[PDB]
Amino acid sequence: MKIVLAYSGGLDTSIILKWLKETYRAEVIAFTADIGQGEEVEEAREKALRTGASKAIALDLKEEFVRDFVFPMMRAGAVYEGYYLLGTSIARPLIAKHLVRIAEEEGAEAIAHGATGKGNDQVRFELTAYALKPDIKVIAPWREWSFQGRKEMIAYAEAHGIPVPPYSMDANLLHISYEGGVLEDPWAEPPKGMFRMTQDPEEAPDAPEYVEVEFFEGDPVAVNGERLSPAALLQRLNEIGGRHGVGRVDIVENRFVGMKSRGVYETPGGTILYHARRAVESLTLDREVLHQRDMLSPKYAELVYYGFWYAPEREALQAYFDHVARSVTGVARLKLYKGNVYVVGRKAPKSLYRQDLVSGYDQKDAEGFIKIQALRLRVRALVER
Amino acid sequence: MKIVLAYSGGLDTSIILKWLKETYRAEVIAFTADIGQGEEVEEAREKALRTGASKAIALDLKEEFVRDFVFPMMRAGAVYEGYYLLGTSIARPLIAKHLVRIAEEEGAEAIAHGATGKGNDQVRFELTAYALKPDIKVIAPWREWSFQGRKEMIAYAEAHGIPVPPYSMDANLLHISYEGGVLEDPWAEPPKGMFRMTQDPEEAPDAPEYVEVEFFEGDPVAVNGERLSPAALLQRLNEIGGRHGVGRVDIVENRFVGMKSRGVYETPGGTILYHARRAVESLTLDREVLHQRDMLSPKYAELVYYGFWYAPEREALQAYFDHVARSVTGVARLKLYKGNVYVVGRKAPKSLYRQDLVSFGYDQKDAEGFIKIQALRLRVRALVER
Amino acid sequence: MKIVLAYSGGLDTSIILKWLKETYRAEVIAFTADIGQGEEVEEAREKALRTGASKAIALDLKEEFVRDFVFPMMRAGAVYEGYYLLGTSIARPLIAKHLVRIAEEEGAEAIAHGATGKGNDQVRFELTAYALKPDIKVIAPWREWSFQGRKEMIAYAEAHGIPVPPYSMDANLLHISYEGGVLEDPWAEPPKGMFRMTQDPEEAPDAPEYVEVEFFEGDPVAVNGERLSPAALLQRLNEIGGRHGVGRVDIVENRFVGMKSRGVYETPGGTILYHARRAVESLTLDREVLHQRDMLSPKYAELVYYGFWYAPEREALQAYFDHVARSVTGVARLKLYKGNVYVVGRKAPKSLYRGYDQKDAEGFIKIQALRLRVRALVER
Amino acid sequence: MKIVLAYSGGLDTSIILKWLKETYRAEVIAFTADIGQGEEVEEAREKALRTGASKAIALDLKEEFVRDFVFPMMRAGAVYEGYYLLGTSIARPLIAKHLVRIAEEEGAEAIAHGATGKGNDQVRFELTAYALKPDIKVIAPWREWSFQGRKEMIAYAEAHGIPVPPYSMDANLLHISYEGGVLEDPWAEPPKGMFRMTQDPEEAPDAPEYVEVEFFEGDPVAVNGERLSPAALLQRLNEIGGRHGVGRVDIVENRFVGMKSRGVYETPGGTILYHARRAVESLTLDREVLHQRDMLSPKYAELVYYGFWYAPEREALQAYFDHVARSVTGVARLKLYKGNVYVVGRKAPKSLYRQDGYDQKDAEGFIKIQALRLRVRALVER
Repeated sequence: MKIVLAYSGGLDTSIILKWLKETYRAEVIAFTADIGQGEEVEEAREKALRTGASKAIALDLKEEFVRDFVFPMMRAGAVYEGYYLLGTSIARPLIAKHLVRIAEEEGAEAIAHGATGKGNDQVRFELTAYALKPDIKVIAPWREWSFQGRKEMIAYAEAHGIPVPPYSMDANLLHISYEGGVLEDPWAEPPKGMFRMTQDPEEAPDAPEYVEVEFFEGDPVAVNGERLSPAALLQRLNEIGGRHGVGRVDIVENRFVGMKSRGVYETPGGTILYHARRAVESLTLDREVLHQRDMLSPKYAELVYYGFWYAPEREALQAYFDHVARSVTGVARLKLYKGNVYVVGRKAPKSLYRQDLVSGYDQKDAEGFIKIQALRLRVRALVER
Repeated sequence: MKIVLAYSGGLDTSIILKWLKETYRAEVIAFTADIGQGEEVEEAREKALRTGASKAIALDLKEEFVRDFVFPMMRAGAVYEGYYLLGTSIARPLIAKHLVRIAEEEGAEAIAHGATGKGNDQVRFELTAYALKPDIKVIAPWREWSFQGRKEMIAYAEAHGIPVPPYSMDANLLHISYEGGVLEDPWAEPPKGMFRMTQDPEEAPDAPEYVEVEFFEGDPVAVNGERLSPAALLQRLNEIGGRHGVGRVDIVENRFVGMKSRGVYETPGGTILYHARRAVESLTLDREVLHQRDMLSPKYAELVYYGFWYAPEREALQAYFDHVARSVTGVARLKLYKGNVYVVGRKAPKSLYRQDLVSFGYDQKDAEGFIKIQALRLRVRALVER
Repeated sequence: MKIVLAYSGGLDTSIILKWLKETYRAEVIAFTADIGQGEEVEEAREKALRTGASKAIALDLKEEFVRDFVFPMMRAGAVYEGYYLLGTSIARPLIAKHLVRIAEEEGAEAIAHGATGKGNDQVRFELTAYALKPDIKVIAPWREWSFQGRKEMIAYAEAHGIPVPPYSMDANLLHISYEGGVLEDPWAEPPKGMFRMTQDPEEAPDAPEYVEVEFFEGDPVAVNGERLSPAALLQRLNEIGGRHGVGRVDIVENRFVGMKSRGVYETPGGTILYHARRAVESLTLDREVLHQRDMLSPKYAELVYYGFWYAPEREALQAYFDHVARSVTGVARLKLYKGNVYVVGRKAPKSLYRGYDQKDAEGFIKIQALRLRVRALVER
Repeated sequence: MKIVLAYSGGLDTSIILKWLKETYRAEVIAFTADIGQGEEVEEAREKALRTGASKAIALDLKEEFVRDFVFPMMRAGAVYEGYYLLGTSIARPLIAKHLVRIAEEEGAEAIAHGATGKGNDQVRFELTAYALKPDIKVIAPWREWSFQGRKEMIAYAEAHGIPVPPYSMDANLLHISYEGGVLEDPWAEPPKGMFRMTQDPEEAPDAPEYVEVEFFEGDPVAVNGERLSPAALLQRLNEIGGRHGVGRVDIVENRFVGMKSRGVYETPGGTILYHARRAVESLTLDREVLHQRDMLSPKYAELVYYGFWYAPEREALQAYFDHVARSVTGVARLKLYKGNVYVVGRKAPKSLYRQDGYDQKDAEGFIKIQALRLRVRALVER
């Protein structure tokens, strides 16, 4: 039996690697992916080989992540419950896709992940695993084992000789999320110095910095004139935005599994891309199209949050969002200043804006429009007798 | 005949007042409402008599504005095209309402407004008027007169003796709108020194400031522990959020009548109220209710933006939103800092949040069955594709 | 330990009653409700006592069903996947509601139902059970016992003294449902003679029959001029509609739990009410209100179908639907003929049926066409 | 000056042809199109020349009408206010499209139509015209002329040598609508023998007829095993369903311009296609996809109804509907009997149906999770 584990190199997935061997007595192929966590994956790959893995793969997936996941999602204008930019949600699908491809190639019947039983990640990993390979077996150590608390786990580690050391966190090119620990009290403010991706607004530059993002077809292709690849472009905007402390969100979200959770997120580049995109859409999209797209954004957002990336519903909606996003061509000019992003200007080759209509229709026309529109309201008032 | 005019004391409405006399030879009843423009509505009232009005009425409508218009709209989480909080939109209905009411009391055949022929305000003024009094006659001078240019208008104003003088403005307790002039070029940043309700970020305090807002039933009822009337509460939050430069929006919006239009708005209090409400909703509203409400907000928003406030569709959605808002009870804690509004805390007497369910009534193995059932249709799909 | 059980008197719920006593060494309180199944609920009640029930309750819930579940759902104009009028779905919340109530009165810690492990009813039963009483324990024998098959269940029944007698069914005042057996092949037409609540359209009367339905506030209050209580009114329209073979549906539906299921439904009375309601709305509802309402109905139908009746989302939408329904006041006139229902007339006290001139229309057109022209010009 | 006129050969469009020449001092290019009205279009074309057109054009647009308008719309499951299958609405964009095409080729600066100045049809003609040629000049005689009565119009027609002749109708391959006259009383049942496209159910065959419709990719491609082109297939189903009196609707609909109007429609072929399509989707479409689609259908329906066919919104939705419809491959079996259509069977190569992935225990976990938020709500309400 072979098991492909999403190995991160940390304490838990390390414990998990030992646990899969003793419990299933199978070969555990460890898989670590670089998606922008700011970590040397080869260090995790080597530690994997030492922790017992029979094989350990480490792939650079920054470009695929941004190109095939972050961007398609951004074109939809996806935002979960008002502020969540789905940093962790779009990542999981990519990883599960690789676990299944690897198992397929290694002749492994199962894949494993270290997501707990109380979160969305288990569902995200699994829903995409079963969607891509229906007969794949999935092992979720957190839902199967007996450890009743941290203490027991440290001991099991030492017992197996495994390296050992507030809140937990997830990071990638799109963001860093912080949850648990002192964060569980929704009336409690995130502790000083918790953030890592963005600088503290209070320590941000005293002079605003302007940035321009060009969109060609629904996707950002250049920053301040320099053409950048998807992963390269997101990286650049993280640097520029992070320096100004942009993209901080503090929310109590609704998990798919039934309960509420207090989360804190920092998405510098993503927050700039969010506003830059809408700025360009303000000139390139027709009113009615925009109004319809916006009413569907929320649904697409929960589809991603819940883990339905490789679900026919999302791919259906994606056909709609992509059709609309195709017209988003132009440039956005934003002003970054102490934790904030301000749209200050935008332009587009095929802008629908013309200061002459506000500088083919005249006064009288507006009158008839009003009459026709008011008819049903007048008949109503009259009938209300 | 009698004509009730929405008179503001400004140059254009003064010109209109004279025009209504000269053209219709009508007795003109001027109406000025203080909805928080920061003007001395009484001065406007006296000016109207000075300009020819046969009667001048000045009312303080701050409270009615925030309690019967602003609040109901906020409950719905209304946001036009992602950023506009509808400061100008919700005010129009209120004014048309009183114009129509004053016209009936005064036995006046018609009412008149000063909205141009290229905007949405005319639609907003008239849809409300026709909805409340189907038999009402409406006169829109901007659409009826022959003037062409500010040159001609000023001449005509100079002629009749009406006192004479970069962008156009509109203000009330909720916000201040800026558009036209140097603002017409979408690629041009707004000019330094334009904002009047909000301090500029670069000049905001160096220390962050915390503020708390209590919601009892969908409506904000207090700030930092002090109970305040709707109008006084918005006022208080404009001051607090204003000194920090909170609530500035710069967008190109889609009009109902014209094409696109570049607008700049400052809504200090409203912006604080928008994030506070959602913070209290994050504890008091059910997941599926919240997701559904958010999918209807955009529609409610365009209804308000287009002028359909006293229209059956908006009253129907209002029933849905009022039903959901009744649960929003609690307190939000925000950190204001240099143009930004950060939610740092929230609490509610009937909070649906349970740390016990997240920390390390919930059985981990239940999730596996949940997952397998959810995954079924997806596995069948793959299998059929083979 | 006590357990309240949804008892129908059938073979399975009878076997279940025995199973519960033995498996949980519990005192079983049987509950049978008359919601229009066309059975003598008192015989099920007596049979439960014979089978071992420590108590048996039988209630006539036909009025509560129609007025508190069927009617509110109809105000929403709810239709699941284009055709299903939700007969089974709106009934379960009511049963589970009473199971929990009776359990509270009897000091029982658990309730039980006979829904299978792969169906949707188990969800409907339990979703409302947990929503009304979060501390309740639910026992679903189909998911907990070992029975390897029919033959085995039958032998179990015989051994216990339960009397042992081609498709599953479910009936109530709203409809009768059929599935399984020959019906499991979506390419096979339902067998001749399967239908019970409605006459075969090929055997329907040679002359069409007219019917009038009055609505006062979203709810039908009379038929052909005679005021009738909610249950009485549904009964009457089932008679009139049934005799003509009206209300037959044959669909392949998407289940909440399983995959796809093939079902046949007959809802004579509710089908008439469906078209009668929309006929009245056509004169009383505002165009924009109607369009928004119809865009929300599907979501509501889905909530009902899944079993989210006592869920906050359905209740939120209900406030909207009810608000709209308040204006539905008037009379719909229909013509029934061999399986079909035809709206033939409608009138209302506050009808919006029968301002501007031709020049007004041109301006309307110009303003509406503006963004289109700009787009065309911009495509240069 | 040249004016392309949507000419039908009737009294009013003939009168309009004369009115246009004199009022605008221009020549008129008459355009008549056959979209299934059952009239000989070539005769209207010759009458146009006789009436004064400098050029009369007559085209057979049946296939384009069904292939590019009817079909695209049906894939969206479009139904206006519960029953209207939009027979009049999807036909206008097609006609206006050709008026603007002929205008560009003939060097005409303007086009004209005979829609009334108080109805919805005018909006349909003009919205697509302006959307396709923003600079086109549109002349609507009914909104512009000074005729004050029917009588005066007859005298004008007689004066100009134009031959002169309880409800008004409109027909094409999809349906035939009826309105006005005795039909204006919403409480009055339509007059006997009014229907033309469908036999009265009382006179329909005593024997039910089974029909099988094959869908390949969201569009019907065969009836009872016989492959048929789009127009040929709609014609076939009109004959079959019509013989049984299928597809009659009687509704008071909400207008885009004006209030409400009582209309009666007969759409035999389209009604069969409607159920046949859903029958195949019941086996080919994913649950969540189907639910989403149905929630967008109403919106699409009003776009088509109001006349926003060549509008970006409609085309954006069409991208969604076409994506979904592509999976609709299979065959639907329907039973037709005295005015009704009954789905009695459906099959598909990629059916997602297996009379047959989880066990009982799975079902319980599912319930638990789904019920959590509800239980929490109850505990909180204490």
